[PDB]
Amino acid sequence: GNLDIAVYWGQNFDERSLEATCDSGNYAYVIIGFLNTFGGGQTPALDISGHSPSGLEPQIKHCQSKNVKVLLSIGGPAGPYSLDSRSDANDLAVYLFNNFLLPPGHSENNPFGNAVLDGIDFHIEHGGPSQYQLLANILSSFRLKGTEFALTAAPQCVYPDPNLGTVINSATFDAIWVQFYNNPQCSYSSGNAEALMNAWREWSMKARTKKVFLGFPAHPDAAGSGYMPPAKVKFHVFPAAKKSYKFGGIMLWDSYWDTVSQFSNKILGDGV
Repeated sequence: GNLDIAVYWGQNFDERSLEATCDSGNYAYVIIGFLNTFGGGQTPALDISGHSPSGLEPQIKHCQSKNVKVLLSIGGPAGPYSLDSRSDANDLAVYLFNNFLLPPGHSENNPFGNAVLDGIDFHIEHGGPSQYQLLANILSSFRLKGTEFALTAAPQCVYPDPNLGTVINSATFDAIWVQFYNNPQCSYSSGNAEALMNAWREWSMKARTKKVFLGFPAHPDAAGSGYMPPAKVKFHVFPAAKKSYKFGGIMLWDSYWDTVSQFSNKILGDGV
């Protein structure tokens, strides 16, 4: 009926703006990616495909005024990020908290100005579990201190996830969006959704989170494999998945490609 869609934004310089993405009306969550440099003596850096970080301040406020939640994603598909020591975890938890999850005051100084984000998304694609449990414990502590925000995760579709499975088992994530793409063991391929349905059954039964979202590519070009057309998604997936207490909705990789394909418009029946 009413379907929640989460979308990644920030992956191309020429993409539809953050504010226009929120104005579409298609999305419950917009995830800005990525804080992709941290750890191992590096200072943190954003790679958001050349968008001005300060120029996002008023766009995030606008999104929030339309009841879209805006999250920052850490890690990403690529980047020199690692979290091997306990000191890295602490340092990163503190940086994220001051600079993104709390209002200013002052000397910080916030990459997105005075915006305060609605949560942090763990999109950890390499480095094993490392100290990511400790990072989640600390952030989760801050959540219990009155500063309210979401913690989400984007594991790959093989259960348990090699990077995050350990952290997911702690039940700390409010939601997770499993990437049902780029891996033929657990995503749609060759007119065959059996591998997908099986992975989905496993994730919806075992993952310790209240909401599980299905992550699909928005266009055949958006991923190496796993593209599944909207009509097939509605027909094949929805009836079974809506039978799960944990069914959260779908996640789309990504806003740039969804602008081209109109995948979310087809899934929703032309929603504005």
